[PDB]
Parts: sequence; structure tokens; C-alpha cells
Amino acid sequence: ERKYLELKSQKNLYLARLKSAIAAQKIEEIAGNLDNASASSLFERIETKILELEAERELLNPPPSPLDKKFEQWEEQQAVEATLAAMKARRS
Amino acid sequence: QEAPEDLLERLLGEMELELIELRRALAQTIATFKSTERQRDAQQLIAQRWYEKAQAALDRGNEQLAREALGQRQSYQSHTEALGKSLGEQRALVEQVRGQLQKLERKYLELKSQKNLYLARLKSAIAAQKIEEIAGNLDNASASSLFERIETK
Amino acid sequence: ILELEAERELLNPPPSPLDKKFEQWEEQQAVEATLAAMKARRS
Amino acid sequence: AALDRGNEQLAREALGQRQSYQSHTEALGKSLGEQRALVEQVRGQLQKL
Amino acid sequence: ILELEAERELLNPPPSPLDKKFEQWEEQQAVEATLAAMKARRS
Repeated sequence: ERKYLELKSQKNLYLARLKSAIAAQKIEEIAGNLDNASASSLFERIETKILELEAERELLNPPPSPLDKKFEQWEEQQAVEATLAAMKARRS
Repeated sequence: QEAPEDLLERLLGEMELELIELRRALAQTIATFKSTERQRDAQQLIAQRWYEKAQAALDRGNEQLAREALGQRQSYQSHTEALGKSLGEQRALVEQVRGQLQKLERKYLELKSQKNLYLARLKSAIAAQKIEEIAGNLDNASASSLFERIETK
Repeated sequence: ILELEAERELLNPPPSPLDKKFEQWEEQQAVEATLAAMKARRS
Repeated sequence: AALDRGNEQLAREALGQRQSYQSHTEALGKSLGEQRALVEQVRGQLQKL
Repeated sequence: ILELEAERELLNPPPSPLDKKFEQWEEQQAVEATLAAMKARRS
């Protein structure tokens, strides 16, 4: 009788360890499914879909060339300069 | 294949069941641990009571009866030493096990915190590719779509 | 009762024994400071 | 307050305890900064949208 | 439990013992620096 209850006393302890162990391997398995490139999973594998879909947007409508960026930036800086230059000169 | 994003809600939702499932069991361990603690004290008190009887039995010059009582106490004492050893070993596990879960809870919510952020990006991305797809359906001759293809009619 | 009681501990962890010492130590000085000034205030 | 009255041993434990919290402050603060660009950037497309 | 526990190690390798020394060494100086300035700040 004493031996039987002793085994039952320790029975639930391992169940907690195994169930925690079962959860322990599940948590990092799910975290592994959302880890860095070492696993290449959803958290990093779904953002790729954003990029490829984003890349598609570029192909359909090509972005303006960097030359025009300089043109608009250069002219706008002179455009604002011309407006303020005449404005401050207009002040007197 | 099922939508990967829908799983994230299910995985964390399913995981949350595991968390509470894990947490409930942890309570069972401590309660059983506390119970075993009571038995050691209860049996020790019995041994102490046996010692008290030995003191009274030893008094009045009757030593033969005391010897039997002392021998009887040894049987109980064996359990005290044996059970006490078991209690000490379990202390590390009950303390250690809480450590993983304590880190687990913080980690779990952190993943859930960032879960909705990507959903916004993807849903915006889904809309982002839809808007220029519709605009592409109404773009210039580069696509030759309704906005330019209906005027041909 | 114990396992349900154990659950209560897990949900809201009890304060660490360090704070018990902090409150006990400061309170003993806090009461000491109040009574020390009070008895000194008597004269 | 613990450092006061010449009790330095207790202060060391408190300072060590603060480090655990401080780690989260640094860690969480880094995450907040990264998200700032996305929340600002995302509104840009919709504003044009 | 061990083999499943061993799997956890493989998926996410634990930090090397070198960093343990780095954090332990710097933290001991970090707390030392804070308390050294704190006690010096006392006077």
C-alpha cells in the first residue's frame, strides 16, 4: 500500500513535465514558424509576398527615373528661391 | 492551401489553450507538493508524540518499555528521511519549470503584439496591388484597358 | 482548495520577500520617526 | 531610500532587480522606433490613394 | 522529454558561453558603476 501510493504521488509530476515539455516544444515550434531567415517561415515568408506583390506594382507602372527627381528638386529649389527672392525684394 | 494568415490567429488561439492547459496543471503539481509537505510534518509530529511517550515511558525507572518505543520510532523516522529527500529534489523542478513559462508568457504576447502589424501591411499590400490593378485597368495605352478600350467602341 | 489556491498565486504572483523586508524595515523606522518626533515634540 | 541609512547590501539587490526591467525598456524602445517609419510610410500611400 | 528538449536546442541554439561572461562581466561593472556613482553622489 505504501509503495503503490508513492508511485501515484510521482505520477502527476512527470505528466506536468511532459505536458510542459509538449508545450515547450510547441512554443518554439510556433516561434520557429515566426523566426528569422534561419527557418524562413511565415513571419519572414509572408513579408516576401508583400515584396513580390510590391515588386509587381513597380513593373505595372514604372517609377519616375532619378533624373526627373533631380529636375523637380533642382527647379523647385530655384522655384522657391525665385518666389522668396522676389518676395523679400518686394518687401522693400 | 489554406491562407497562411488565418493560421496565425488559429495557432496563437490554439496556443493560448495550451498555455492555460499548461498553467492549470502547474497548480496541480504545487498542491500535491504542498500535500506531501503536510504528510512529512504530520508523520514527524507522530514521531515527536512517540518521543513524548518514550520520555514518559522512560520515567519511573521502566527502561525496557522505552526501548520498544524507540525502536518503533525508527520506522517512522525512516520515512521522514526518505520523504524529505524526495521533497528537496522536486524543489528545483517546480522552481525551474516556472522559469520557462515566465519567459514563455512574455514571448507569446510579443509575437501576438507584432501579429496585427503585418496583417495591416499585407492587407494594405493586398489593397496596394488592387488599386493600381484597377488603375491599370484604366491606365494609358501601355495596358489598353477599359478607360482606353471603351473609348475605342 | 490548494490547487485552486495555487492557481490564485499563479495568476497574480505574490510580492517578493524583499519588499516584505522593505516595508517592514521602513515601517519600523517610519513609526520610530513619527514617535521619536512626537515624544521629542512633547518637550 | 534603501541606500540611505548606510545599508548598501540591500541597495545592490534592488539595483540588480532594476536591470531586468531596464532590459525590456531598451528592447521595447527599439521596437517602437522601427514601427514609426511604417506607420508614417503606410499613411503616405493611402493619402495618395 | 530530453530528446524533445534536445530538439529545442537545435532549432534555436543557446547563446555561447562567451556572451554569458560578457553580460556577467559588464553587468557586474554596470551595477558597480551605478552604485559607485550613487554612493559618490550621496556625498
